[PDB]
Amino acid sequence: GTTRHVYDVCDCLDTLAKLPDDSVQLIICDPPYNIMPADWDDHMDYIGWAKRWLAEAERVLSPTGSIAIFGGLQYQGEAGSGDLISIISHMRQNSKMLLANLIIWNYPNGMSAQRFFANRHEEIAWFAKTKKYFFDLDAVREPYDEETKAAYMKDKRLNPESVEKGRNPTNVWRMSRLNGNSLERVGHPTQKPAAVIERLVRALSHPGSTVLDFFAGSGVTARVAIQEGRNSICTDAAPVFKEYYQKQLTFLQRSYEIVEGAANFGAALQRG
Ligand SMILES: [Cl-]
Ligand SMILES: [Cl-]
Repeated sequence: GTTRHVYDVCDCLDTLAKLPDDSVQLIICDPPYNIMPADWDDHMDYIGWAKRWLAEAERVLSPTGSIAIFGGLQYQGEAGSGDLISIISHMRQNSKMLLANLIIWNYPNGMSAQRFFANRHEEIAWFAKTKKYFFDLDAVREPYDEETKAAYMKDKRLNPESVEKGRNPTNVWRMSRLNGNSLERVGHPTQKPAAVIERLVRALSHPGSTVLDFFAGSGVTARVAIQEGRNSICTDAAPVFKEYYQKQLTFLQRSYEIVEGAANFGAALQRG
């Protein structure tokens, strides 16, 4: 089949307001963790600002849909800022969504530290709209080296089926952060590695379904959606997004259609 991808520079709420209820299958959410100076006109803290798109994110997700929210757990208390805990706490008090998993993204390198343990992790809260959420475990199982599985097939106590399928990747993923010399680089400083996004897309969304990202940043979600046979809608408030997004396409240089303009969101919503 052929997938559709719509993109545009927009404010998250403005994007969400144009999407119908239960219209998207998966949402990739890597939000800012501090509000803007202007936001201080209508809010007194981070969650006050974030609860708006959080509620909307839930509305646009279908019954089988899910949202993956990246965030840290070491927020220090500055006004107007917060972290993944601030979001989870809020969700526990005001949302009916289920916390399916708290995934730990454990990366190999980082800065050193003398007065504490060097930070080597970031979290991913996977919230499912309902208990009927979609989940393709097989699509993300990790294979066993030709020998290790040969030994498991000898062990009659183990289920042959499970052996060939592969292992559950667990809720701790050891994946390398995107390095400065990596070809994936589009210029976005906090660009997430395609590997993490891929795993989320393959396990939490089905082929041909729609993936949404209103904090698209580098547009990695669109690149991964295209590669995995999913439709997508990516918007970012920064005008530089267009440039990144195009750069993101030059890498792709198995048929898809790219469509610019919020007025065309519908193209990526059609189930096909
Ligand atoms: Cl790393
Ligand atoms: Cl990104």
